[PDB]
Formats: sequence, C-alpha cells, structure tokens
Amino acid sequence: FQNDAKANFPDYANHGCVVGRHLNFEMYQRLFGKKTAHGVTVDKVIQPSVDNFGNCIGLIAGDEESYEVFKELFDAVINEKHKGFGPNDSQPAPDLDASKLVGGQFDEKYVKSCRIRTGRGIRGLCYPPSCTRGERREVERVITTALAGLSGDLSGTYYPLSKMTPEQENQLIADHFLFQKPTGHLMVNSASVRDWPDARGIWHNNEKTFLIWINEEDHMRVISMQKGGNVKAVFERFGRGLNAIAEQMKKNGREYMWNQRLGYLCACPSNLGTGLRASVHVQLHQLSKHPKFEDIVVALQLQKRGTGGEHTAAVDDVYDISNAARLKKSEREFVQLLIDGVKKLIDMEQALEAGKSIDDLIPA
Amino acid sequence: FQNDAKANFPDYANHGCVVGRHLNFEMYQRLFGKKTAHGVTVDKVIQPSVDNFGNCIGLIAGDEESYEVFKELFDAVINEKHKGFGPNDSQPAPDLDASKLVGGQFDEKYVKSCRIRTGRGIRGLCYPPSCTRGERREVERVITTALAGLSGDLSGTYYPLSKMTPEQENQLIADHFLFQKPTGHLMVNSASVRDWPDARGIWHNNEKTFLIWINEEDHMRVISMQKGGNVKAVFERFGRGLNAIAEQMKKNGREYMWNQRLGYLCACPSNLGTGLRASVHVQLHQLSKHPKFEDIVVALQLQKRGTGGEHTAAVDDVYDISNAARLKKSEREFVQLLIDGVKKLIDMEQALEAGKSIDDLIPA
Ligand SMILES: Nc1ncnc2c1ncn2[C@@H]1O[C@H](COP(=O)(O)OP(=O)(O)O)[C@@H](O)[C@H]1O
Ligand SMILES: Nc1ncnc2c1ncn2[C@@H]1O[C@H](COP(=O)(O)OP(=O)(O)O)[C@@H](O)[C@H]1O
Repeated sequence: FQNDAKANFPDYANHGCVVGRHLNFEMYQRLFGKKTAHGVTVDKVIQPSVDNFGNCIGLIAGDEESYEVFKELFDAVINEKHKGFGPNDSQPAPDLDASKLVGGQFDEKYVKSCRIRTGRGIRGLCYPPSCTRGERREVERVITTALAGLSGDLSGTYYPLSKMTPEQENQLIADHFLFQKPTGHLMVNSASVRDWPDARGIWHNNEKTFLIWINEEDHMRVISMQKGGNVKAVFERFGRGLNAIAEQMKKNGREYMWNQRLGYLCACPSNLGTGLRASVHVQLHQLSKHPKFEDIVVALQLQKRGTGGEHTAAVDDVYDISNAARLKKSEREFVQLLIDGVKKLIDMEQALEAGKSIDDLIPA
Repeated sequence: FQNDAKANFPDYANHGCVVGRHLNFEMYQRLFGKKTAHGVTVDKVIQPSVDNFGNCIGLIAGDEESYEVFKELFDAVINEKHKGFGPNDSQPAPDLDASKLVGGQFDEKYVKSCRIRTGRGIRGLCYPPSCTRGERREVERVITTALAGLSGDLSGTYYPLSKMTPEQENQLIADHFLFQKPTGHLMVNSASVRDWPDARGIWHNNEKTFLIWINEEDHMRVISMQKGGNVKAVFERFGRGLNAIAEQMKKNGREYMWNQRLGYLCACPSNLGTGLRASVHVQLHQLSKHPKFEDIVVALQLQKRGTGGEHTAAVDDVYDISNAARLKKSEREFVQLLIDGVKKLIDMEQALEAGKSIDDLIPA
C-alpha cells in the first residue's frame, strides 16, 4: 500500500462544486505533494468541497502562499466564479478616495441606511482554516494594538468574546454587533472555528458608525455604516479607517495581505479583489411587485436580499441592495456602481408611483 | 513574534475536561514540538478538549504511535478515567474463550437479548481523526477482503454507504444496522468525519447475529448479538469472528493494533483494554422502582441505560445493562462479570415479585 495521489483522489460524483470540475486527477497528482511554508496542502484547500455535496465553491486558502503554490487550481476556480478572470488579468489598484464619488447622496425617503464592508488579512499569519492559537492571538494583538492608536471619531473600545460581561453581551446583541461561532459548512469543514472564542473580539467606535470583527471568518472584518443615504460619508469613514489602521500597523512592521493581480487576499476566493460589499436599505413598494424587478437588479450588476441579510425575507418592501461583484473594479468604483444603480431603481419606483411605465428606464 | 509553546498554550478556564487538569504549561512545552511518524501533534490529540467546555475527556489519538509519543499525557488521563492505572500496570492478555464461561444462560423471562461489542484498529494506518482518504480506503480494503474469506454462519455481504440503494438502505434502517454521519463533539472536533461517506460501509451475516461497521468511529466495529439470554453463544460467535478475521488478515500481513500494557488500541482512551461492552436487555418491573436500584447496579460494576442506547428512556422497564469498565479485566472476565451481575439483579427482581426484601442480596 502507498499513500499516493491515486489512492487519495477525491470521489466528486454527485457533487455540485466548482472544484470537482477543475481538479481532475491529472492536476491532483501534480499538486498532491506540494506544501506552502506553513504546511497548507492541496487536500486542505479542497476539503470543504469534498465534504459538501451542495453547490458550493469548496475552495479555501489556509494562508497567503496558498494562492501561489496552488495557483493553477485557484485560478481555474477564480476564473469561473468571477465570470472571467485569466492569468494575465489584473485587479485595479485600490481606490479609497471618497471625494472622487459623484452624487453620493441618496433620497433618504427611500434609502434608510448605508453599509460598506471588506476584509483584511495580516501578512505573515495564517488564515483561520490553518492558523494556530499562537497565530490567532498575534492577529488579535496586532489589530487591537493598532485600533488603540485611533483617535477622533474613530476612537472606540474592544470587547473580547472571552471576557465579555452579560451586560456588554446584551448591549452588543441589541446593536447587532455580536457574532456567534460560525456554523456554516465552509467554516466548519475548513476547521476555521477552532478554540472558540480564544482571541476573538469586537471593536466599535463611540458613534457606532465603524465596526471591526477580529478572527471571525477573516483576520479583520471592517464595517462602515450610517442611517440615511449619505453613502459618500460612509465610504469616507471606511477608507479613512482602513488607512489609519494600516498606518498604526506599519509602526510594528505589519501590513495587509495584497498583491498586484488579486488585490486584497482573504481565505475565500469568492471575496477577492476588493472583498467589498457596499449596500443600502432601500424601500421599493411598487418596483418590488414588478415582474422585471429581479432582472433589472441583475442588469444593474447589483444583488438583492432580505433586510436581515443573506437568506432572509424583505420586510415592508425594504431591500438590501449591493454590488454583486468583488473583482475587476476598484472600491471607489463599486461604490459608484451602487450609487448609479440605486438611483435608477429609485427613478423607476417614482415612475410606478405616478402610474407611469418604466419600460424605457430598463438597461437595454 | 514566535509560534512557540507559550503562545499556543490552551486557555482551559471554564473547561470541565480531564486534560485541562493534567496538561499544565510545563508538560505542554515538552510535548509541543513532538510528532509521530504520521505527523500527529499534541495540539491534534487535545483539540476536542479545547473546543468543548462540557465534562468531556477531550483526548483522542490520531494514530497508534500517539500513545507512545504523548505517553505522559495519555497515561495521566487514562489513570484518572479508568479509576487507577499506573505506568507499570498492565492489561491482562486477551481472553476470548467462551467455553471458560460459567452459567452463560440467562432466564429469558427477563433477559430479552444479548449484545457484545468491541473495536479494532488496522496496524499501519491512522485513526479517523488523522487518516487520509488513501488510508481510510486501505482500511476498508483490508477489512472487506478479510470478511469475504469468512464462511459458514459467518458468511455475509457488504453494504458500502456510497453505493447503497434505497431498498438496501431501507432494510438496514429497519434492522437498525445503519449508521449516519456522526455529529458528536469528539467526532466532529477531531475531524473524524471527513469525506463522508467515502470508504464507509456495513457488513452483516445472513443470520444477522454478527455485524461489522467500517470506518465509523473506529476502523472496525464488531458486534455480536442474539435474541434471548444465551450470552455464552453470543461471546462464542464474537471471539470466533474476531479470530477468523485476524486469520484472513495475516494472509496479507495485517494485524490488529495491540500492545502488552494497553491491550487493543483505539482512538478513544475511554475504550482501551478490551473496548468491550457486553450488554443485555433485561426487564425489571419491580427492581427499577426500588430506591437502591441505581446503587446496586454501580456496586455490581455494571452500567444502566435506556432501551434505545445511551441517553434514552427505558420502555416497559426494560434496561440495557452492561459492564461499566473496559480496562483491568479480560474479555471473557467482563462477560462473566455481566453474567454474575445480571443474575443477581434477576434474583432481586424475583424477591420483590414475591413481596420479599432484597436487603441481604445487596453487595455488602
Ligand atoms: N445597507 C445596510 N444597512 C443596514 N444594515 C445592513 C445593510 N446591509 C446589510 N446589513 C446588515 O448586515 C447583516 C449581515 O448581512 P449579510 O447579508 O451577511 O452581508 P455581509 O455578510 O456582507 O455582512 C445583516 O443582518 C443585515 O441586516
Ligand atoms: N443487549 C442488547 N440487545 C439489543 N440491543 C442492544 C443491546 N445493547 C445495546 N443495544 C442497542 O445498541 C445501540 C447502541 O447502543 P449504545 O448505548 O450506543 O452502546 P454502544 O455505543 O456500545 O453500541 C442502541 O440503539 C441499543 O438499542
């Protein structure tokens, strides 16, 4: 008996994962014995895809180096997932300049709130699927040390999950800032929830307009938010926050994971490039009952979902609309995509309100 | 930053695991960098204990070598779990001689069925927490190849979970021979359910008196059973089955995992020595309503539980009574422990049936 590639090749029958359609034995044999500097193997990065029979992606990176050592597998998946992204295609340079936005104010009669999120990795340390307790703790240390250097309207306080009081936990729940131990297949099967809640925590400023999660699904989850429809102001704080944290991190020789081709790196290939989801809560009483509604959203390159997030129902016809893509455009440009898209949606709503047709407002 | 033992030491506060009370930093530092020939680390074997806050054991072996490379941790836990087992204590030689049993027939008026189970590991291959798809498949191959050499009343057929038909699956469910993907903390947290159901299967003889599970929680789970109370006959088939399989395995240079001190090795320290649980279904209408019932069972060194197994209620006063221990006695002697114990229970029941006292039947 030999523990070789042939003996270890996954049985992808019945699976609906992207990986199974790209990881033929030819490729597996090649990648089988490879390892990153942190010991991440091909079996590691595909484990979730094997465990799950649903329509997953199944691909997860244990560390930054995963994207280079297992480049041909990630590129194949990335290419299909992000609807076209070859080996010579490159992510545009980061763009966090809020002042370059045009008309970043929404009619607050329809737009109730604005939210912009992204994820960062701390270079040198493994992603949650592979990180050790030591690494995870260093991630928390780096981040919290940096956050404590923030001032002004970015001044905040840190709430470690492992030292959280009933009173604090209760208030964070009411704020909807608390996160539980993940239970999703990708997180569970990738061993991303080990040692919970060791070195996990929540940070937020006094205004509660800037939220930070540590060691949840990414090293750092960044969230900027405001009531109303001033998306430009939400983006301005978003970029100013990321930059400020990065500046405090340089003091300790730490930086975000980023490279010319893929932009900001994270464990989940689906969230590469900008990892940015800009969204609004927008009320669309009439448009939502229009037969072309779902097609209009897709055409605008937006995504639609319930008020309570992914896989929830929309209450009082208020929808969570956001940019659908993550790659092939800069942050500032995705935010401009949301602006243009949402205003069009609002124009259509105001047409239906006046008993008019929207037939010639639809993206041809 | 250094990824050393100090940075990686588990925070055992709040935990009710045995490991936390033995794995002080002193020990952790020593074991931290160690590895078995299969790459099993200390972090691996204790991971479940860290993940779980309940009253677990939390210790699991990735391979056979785990018990030697991490000997001082396993010995500490084993010592406490099995109520006294020092470094110089030794498990008695295996004893599968059913003919050495005395009075192995139960009053079938009270004893409805008999069951005896154990677990085996195939030497050379890793336990479910650490095994690869290749290894797991080799385990299935070795076992099924051996089973196909069995004849007579040990002739049976193999039902691979990954090629199971609705009709077969339905019949196995009715027989209560099917096992699902484990969901318990120890199994989930130790990564023992990877690639389900790849290389998992069920084997049983025509009589349905001999059952075998492959790659569930152990490499091989062996179960002998009969209606009525002829425990001697159930043990006779049990031992004859284990020996026959071992004999077919030698043809291919394979053998069970076993050593002088710990007896038959398995991933779970709680099941070392004999890994043997001999049980009966015994109806105790009157005794079960006696205030001393639970104390009598413990004194007889037996265990009591519901008819549907662990954590179930007893229906019609029928209890699952079995030997409580796994170490410090031979198989044949645990079965004799069940015999002596159950007959005493039956004598007490027949006393209460006649309105007599059992005060002087109780183990002083
Ligand atoms: N524009 C918005 N305003 C207020 N809350 C929002 C907005 N967009 C999303 N949320 C909230 O964020 C939470 C997470 O949503 P989810 O669909 O998981 O997106 P993501 O995972 O990108 O945060 C949800 O409970 C939702 O209510
Ligand atoms: N003496 C017996 N006769 C018939 N069935 C039994 C007997 N003992 C246990 N069982 C059955 O075996 C199943 C597993 O029981 P469990 O408590 O998990 O013990 P184990 O894990 O050692 O098999 C249960 O559903 C139970 O009904």
